[PDB]
Amino acid sequence: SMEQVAMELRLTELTRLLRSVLDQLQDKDPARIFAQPVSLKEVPDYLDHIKHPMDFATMRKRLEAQGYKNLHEFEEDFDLIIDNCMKYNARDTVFYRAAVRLRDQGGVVLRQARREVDSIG
Repeated sequence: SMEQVAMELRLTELTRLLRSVLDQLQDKDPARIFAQPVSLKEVPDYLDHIKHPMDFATMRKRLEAQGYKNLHEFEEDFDLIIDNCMKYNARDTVFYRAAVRLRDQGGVVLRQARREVDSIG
């Protein structure tokens, strides 16, 4: 149909917007602490602690498969990165502190992306 195609143009545009948003969030992690999944070779017990692991490479795979239907789903994944980190790592660690900074600096980006998604539809 002509409709399914119009839909597909929107999703493709959402994917385009979310790609830019993801790039902006990941620039707030210059140490690349959240770039890749936590290694299960190097942290073998990780899944006993964290039931739903997330990282920026994994979000990118989903993004490029146009696997995010709305901003809410995207945000859910970004919040997993931060929240997983703040549970697994203690307050006095470079990892916890990196998550706090990512959360705080990401808020600004996410606030404007919400306005843009509502605005552009």
